[PDB]
Amino acid sequence: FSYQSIDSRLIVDWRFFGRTEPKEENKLWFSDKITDAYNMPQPTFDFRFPAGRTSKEAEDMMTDMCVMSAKIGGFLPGSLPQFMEP
Amino acid sequence: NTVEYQKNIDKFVNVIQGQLMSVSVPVNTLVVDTLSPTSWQASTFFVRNGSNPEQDPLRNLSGQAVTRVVGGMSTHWTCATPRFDREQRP
Amino acid sequence: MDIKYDVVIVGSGPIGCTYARELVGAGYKVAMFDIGEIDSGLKIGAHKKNTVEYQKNIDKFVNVIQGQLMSVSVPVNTLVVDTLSPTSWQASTFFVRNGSNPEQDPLRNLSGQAVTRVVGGMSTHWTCATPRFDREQRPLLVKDDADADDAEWDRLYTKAESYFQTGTDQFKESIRHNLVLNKLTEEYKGQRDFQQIPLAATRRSPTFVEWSSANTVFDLQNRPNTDAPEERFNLFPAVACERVVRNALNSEIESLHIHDLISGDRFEIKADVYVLTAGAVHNTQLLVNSGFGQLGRPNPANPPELLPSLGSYITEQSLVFCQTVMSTELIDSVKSDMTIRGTPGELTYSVTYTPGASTNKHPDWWNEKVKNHMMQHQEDPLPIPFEDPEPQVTTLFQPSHPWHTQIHRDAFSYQSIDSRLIVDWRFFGRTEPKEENKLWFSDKITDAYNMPQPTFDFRFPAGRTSKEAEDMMTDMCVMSAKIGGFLPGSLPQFMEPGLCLHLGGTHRMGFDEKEDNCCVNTDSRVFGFKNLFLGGCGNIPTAYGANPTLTAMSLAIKSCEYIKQNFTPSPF
Amino acid sequence: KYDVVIVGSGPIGCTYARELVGAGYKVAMFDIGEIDSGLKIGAHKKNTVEYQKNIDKFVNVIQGQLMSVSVPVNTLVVDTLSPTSWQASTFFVRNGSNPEQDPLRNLSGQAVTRVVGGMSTHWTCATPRFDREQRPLLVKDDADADDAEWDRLYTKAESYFQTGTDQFKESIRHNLVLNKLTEEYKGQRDFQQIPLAATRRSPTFVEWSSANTVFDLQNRPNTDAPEERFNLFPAVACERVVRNALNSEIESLHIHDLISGDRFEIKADVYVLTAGAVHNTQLLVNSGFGQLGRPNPANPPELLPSLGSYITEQSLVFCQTVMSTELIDSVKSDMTIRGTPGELTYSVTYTPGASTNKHPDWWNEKVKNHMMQHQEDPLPIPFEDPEPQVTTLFQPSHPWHTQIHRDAFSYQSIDSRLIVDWRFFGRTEPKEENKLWFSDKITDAYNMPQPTFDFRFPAGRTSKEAEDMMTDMCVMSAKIGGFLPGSLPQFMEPGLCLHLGGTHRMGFDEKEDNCCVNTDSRVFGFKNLFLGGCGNIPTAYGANPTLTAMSLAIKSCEYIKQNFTPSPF
Ligand SMILES: *Cc1cc2c(cc1C)Nc1c([nH]c(=O)[nH]c1=O)N2C[C@H](O)[C@H](O)[C@H](O)COP(=O)(O)OP(=O)(O)OC[C@H]1O[C@@H](n2cnc3c(N)ncnc32)[C@H](O)[C@@H]1O
Ligand SMILES: *Cc1cc2c(cc1C)Nc1c([nH]c(=O)[nH]c1=O)N2C[C@H](O)[C@H](O)[C@H](O)COP(=O)(O)OP(=O)(O)OC[C@H]1O[C@@H](n2cnc3c(N)ncnc32)[C@H](O)[C@@H]1O
Ligand SMILES: *Cc1cc2c(cc1C)Nc1c([nH]c(=O)[nH]c1=O)N2C[C@H](O)[C@H](O)[C@H](O)COP(=O)(O)OP(=O)(O)OC[C@H]1O[C@@H](n2cnc3c(N)ncnc32)[C@H](O)[C@@H]1O
Ligand SMILES: OC[C@H]1O[C@@H](O)[C@H](F)[C@@H](O)[C@H]1O
Ligand SMILES: OC[C@H]1O[C@@H](O)[C@H](F)[C@@H](O)[C@H]1O
Ligand SMILES: OC[C@H]1O[C@@H](O)[C@H](F)[C@@H](O)[C@H]1O
Repeated sequence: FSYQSIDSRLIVDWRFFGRTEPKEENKLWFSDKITDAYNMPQPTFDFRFPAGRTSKEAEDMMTDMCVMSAKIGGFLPGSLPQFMEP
Repeated sequence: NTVEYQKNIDKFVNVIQGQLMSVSVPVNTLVVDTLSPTSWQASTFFVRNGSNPEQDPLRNLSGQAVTRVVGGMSTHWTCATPRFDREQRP
Repeated sequence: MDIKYDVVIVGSGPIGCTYARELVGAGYKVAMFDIGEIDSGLKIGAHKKNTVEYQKNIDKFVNVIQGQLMSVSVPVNTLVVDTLSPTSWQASTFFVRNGSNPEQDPLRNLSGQAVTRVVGGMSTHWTCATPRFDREQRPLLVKDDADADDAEWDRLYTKAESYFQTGTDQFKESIRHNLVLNKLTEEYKGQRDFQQIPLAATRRSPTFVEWSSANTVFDLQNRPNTDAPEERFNLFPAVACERVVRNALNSEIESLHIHDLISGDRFEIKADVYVLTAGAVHNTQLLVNSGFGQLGRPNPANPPELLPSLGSYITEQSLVFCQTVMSTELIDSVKSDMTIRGTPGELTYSVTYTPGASTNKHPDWWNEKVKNHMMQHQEDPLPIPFEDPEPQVTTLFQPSHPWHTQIHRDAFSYQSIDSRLIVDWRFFGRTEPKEENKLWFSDKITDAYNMPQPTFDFRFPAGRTSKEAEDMMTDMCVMSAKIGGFLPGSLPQFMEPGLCLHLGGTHRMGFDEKEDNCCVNTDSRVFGFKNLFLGGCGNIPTAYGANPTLTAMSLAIKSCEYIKQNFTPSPF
Repeated sequence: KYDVVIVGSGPIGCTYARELVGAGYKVAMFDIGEIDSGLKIGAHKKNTVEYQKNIDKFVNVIQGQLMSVSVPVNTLVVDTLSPTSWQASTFFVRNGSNPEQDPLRNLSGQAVTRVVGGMSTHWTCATPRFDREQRPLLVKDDADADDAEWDRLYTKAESYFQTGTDQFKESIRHNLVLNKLTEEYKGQRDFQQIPLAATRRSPTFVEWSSANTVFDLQNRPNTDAPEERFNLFPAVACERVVRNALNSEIESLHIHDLISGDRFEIKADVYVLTAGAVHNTQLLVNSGFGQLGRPNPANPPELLPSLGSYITEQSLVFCQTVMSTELIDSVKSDMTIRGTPGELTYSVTYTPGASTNKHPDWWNEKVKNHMMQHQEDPLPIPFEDPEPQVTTLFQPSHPWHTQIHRDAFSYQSIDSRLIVDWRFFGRTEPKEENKLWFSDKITDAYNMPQPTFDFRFPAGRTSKEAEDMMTDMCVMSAKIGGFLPGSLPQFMEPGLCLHLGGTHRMGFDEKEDNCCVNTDSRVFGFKNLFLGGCGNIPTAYGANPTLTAMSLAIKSCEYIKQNFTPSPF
């Protein structure tokens, strides 16, 4: 699950995954009016990563991937360090 | 687990993408102002193309998707199966 | 800086310079103000393309243009950026950011519209195309006498062409230009006629063209000077003109309020005559900021009392665009008269032609250029010389094809294929004036110069404008195919509304303020006011497809005749 | 006939003119480009009201006057042409490309500016001093005397450029970034304002310095300088300096007037080349110094064998960040806020002069007023707050220069107040195999030998440090906020930093130091030929080199004043 000129033998993927504090306000709810392709109540999210520890860890995580990955090689242009879509 | 995918692993990304159906897509507000003057042109950002008008685009999990096939997501997953240490585990 | 002048001009674009040329020449004590600054070099207001370096590197001038096109009205951005780090500050709403205009409906905008604040205005970067309008595109200057109307326009356009040094033969020695011109002529035989774009430009050498500008019109030097010892002219750059002060009677302007942007001070300036030539957008802003028309979101419940048509009936052209890659048949035809022996790079390789042979398809000069290129550059696979000037071709607007056309190479692009093969196609539509198409100004939001923020409420009219626009696209597709296929990455497309920068009708001309729904008369005098004149493309009230500047200059010359006949120059 | 001819009207040529016109010499200067900054000749193009109100547009002006040095033949495959279009059979030389250039050993980002004032008409104006580790020796074996020499020259160079470190002190964004970084490094690194060649005129306008600041480029004699002699000749391509048979003296400058097309042979007592690191080397090689053509070690050059060798260009890493929620909240830490913005009950207050406030009154007054007058806006930073201009200078333990700032040369939906640029610049070891050379067959747009690079960042310390530098940017930036999507941490194209050095390098001894000019910037063997610019710098440096170049130029002018007499007026 990628997200062609450099030889593939040289390429390494780095994925670092954070932990998220459970918070009552982070919700999955379902429309009483809008329906999905199967005529079921449409799923809706109301989500943000919690401030405090989740957010501080997430950024520390990014830094750590940057620090660690450098021991193996530089970044591949077009695959630079990034948060992926939530 | 086909001979062909394992000789052409760069193409399996497409199998995954073909079976990840987005959970909640907000109403699209991209401005397309280079339509020809004869084409039908929207006056508002109305609910189009399966979008969910209930969804705040700024409070979403836009990447969340589901897989409807026998075997579910295990028909395409990366197969990583670590244990949780006490700190992560109920 | 004095307090009192005979004439004050707002803006140093080519239309402002038309007034300066005519009135400074007739002995008036003239002051001119520009909100922008002198940057073009020692020739004040000159074309920025007129350097040796830009003409050896023409691909880089696009950046000069882009650096001085400031968008008119940018809507509030609603792009979703959901990959910020969790620690970054993250918006809860699409709030007003980065200079955007919350009054602007993104779906009823002229997003491509932009302005240029520098001495010489847009003429410091323009493409210099200056066609005449035919009767179908042009406002009447004489009623009920078509021949007299045609005679008056011909007199005015002749003088405007002289001012701009308009010509139609600067590109006559280009191989590319003639290859494309001749092919189109042949393809439409007895249906349409093709010619060189009329261009405000003077060739200086086979590789350098002196493109015209405001500075060609009037050189913008302060006078008196050694070469004009009885003339009086002062240019004042970095001066924001903010208001013309009306009397209570709305019969006369009493002063011009200016903001010196270097010192920060504000001053009143007095003149006998006031000329506003700040562009289509900024003339209208200045007038609205001064009590003309209506400030704020339009309200038919409360029509304005002064100049009710100001900012209404605005027109902007539809523009279609593509690039092509010259056909193999055309490239082969360039070298049709050559005899070729051997293979390039070999000691006996030979490319020859017979000068004067009655069976040649090309003149001797053409064949000499080809033969020399092919012999001096045997590594190169094209018969076209490296220095060959670009094509500059048009078929002008006609009733059976009611759009202007440019078949050319524009510095304002929108690298692997050889440049000699590439031709630009731009076709420009005419837009019906409609009361509902408006330029208005916020009563709350202000621009970078703390002036009421311009807002558009615009769509291309249904009916004829829209049908023509699409027919126009089809025509560019049909025509361009005679020359070559489309260039990948420059496929046929409508460009962003307003990118063509041909906005008209924002302070439009007519015979009668009420019956013609207009703001100025045929002398460009604002109805009701004795000493206030507007110049520029905002004056044009018709649906036009051709480039408007020459038309606007022609109306300015007519305005100057009224001024010279009704106001007396002070004694020196 | 002139006392002194200078080639190039950049800031380094202007340093020679300032020193030498002032000392009474009859000076001519030539530039291949034209006057195009307005009536202040060679001034910064950013010093218009309109650019400083629309700063996002100035990147275009920069791009418009960066002409690539060496572009390799294009091999992109376009296979979706119509069947009727002329379609190439090979990847032939198209569109100004250089066939001599290996695309994989280039400095593709390298570019030159042909305008009067040169690159100083658009530059960023960062003028740091080099510390001893980055800096060439002017005195050997006496560090104190070396330090005193440099301190003197750099002080004079700062005066010419009007360098200051205070122009941004009233920016909230600047202070927010600086204070956080100094807190986080617990004394291990010092943060300060980038030294900038600029004078603030108002809270919303800075007069950026340029060549014009150094020397106004007006012909003399004039009313202001009735006893001085200076003539500027723009649109004049300088092509060769003519050597006597002894290779001890230059006898003439051959020029090409681009407007008339004519060629002339100009005589001077003293010849100064200040045409840039690329174009100084081009002119010298077109004159019989060094070696013309592809390097050929079997036929070593007779004159200046080190010319075009030991070239250095810096590694550059870049990203942008979006300010952290914690920092933005800290802006308003002294405020008492009640109610909801937009409603009648809403209020923002602070106590003036309270000793427990984190910020001074100016800051709190700005933030209070912004918050009460613009209740539709969700940020506590005023609209017109100036940009950050922060650096921690190169040190043995972090051997790179840093800029934490807002550059006009970027590389929309997020509020600009939140955005900060990061540029970290590495030092590059001089190696004899890193070369700028000139084709013996291919010519450029001025009919001069086409420049060609043969460059790779040296393995060993340069490469280790480049990667350590990238990590350091990633670690430091994270203290301020996360990366801005679309401006992720990356290496920029080689040479886009435009810090090229060592192409005509300085040393004490031509042979032992593998160099071309002495510490007076005089070409070895030649009595009356001097070079100025970043080409003279022989060391591995990471800071912006112009100030150091200017300092060497002042020293060169001193030599000239000690050794040549001006003609009587
Ligand atoms: C897509 C994917 C998934 C994962 C990885 C990579 C990518 C690209 N890699 C990965 C994963 N997990 C790991 O632990 N290690 C990794 O390396 N991925 C996630 C993993 O694949 C899932 O966590 C796991 O399948 C979940 O198993 P499940 O709880 O059994 O759920 P599924 O989604 O697999 O199957 C659900 C199932 O039910 C069906 N369905 C849905 N709605 C209905 C209704 N109303 N009626 C009847 N049936 C229903 C679906 O069709 C489906 O098959
Ligand atoms: C940018 C451009 C423009 C055109 C072409 C190409 C492109 C990329 N090509 C072209 C054009 N027109 C043609 O007929 N043929 C073509 O090939 N272009 C448009 C042309 O350039 C304009 O139509 C013409 O300049 C308009 O002349 P103008 O009426 O004199 O207006 P300008 O915008 O040139 O100058 C206005 C002037 O006033 C100043 N200003 C604005 N506001 C104020 C205030 N409040 N105070 C004082 N001064 C003000 C501006 O700074 C400016 O210089
Ligand atoms: C473009 C750029 C440059 C700099 C920064 C940012 C950007 C986008 N920022 C910057 C720089 N330097 C710093 O120390 N701090 C910063 O924050 N930039 C580099 C700086 O701008 C240059 O180092 C400096 O100008 C070099 O000065 P110079 O040695 O005087 O050289 P120039 O390139 O400025 O001027 C040379 C001059 O000579 C002309 N020329 C070239 N060839 C000829 C020939 N054959 N005959 C005649 N004249 C010639 C050029 O036209 C030019 O004007
Ligand atoms: O997009 C602005 C346009 O203005 C028109 O005047 C020119 F003719 C076009 O070629 C183009 O430059
Ligand atoms: O005046 C308000 C406060 O400002 C802060 O910035 C100072 F550090 C305090 O000492 C105090 O002066
Ligand atoms: O890429 C050119 C660079 O020049 C450097 O000197 C500046 F410091 C950078 O900000 C950048 O503009």
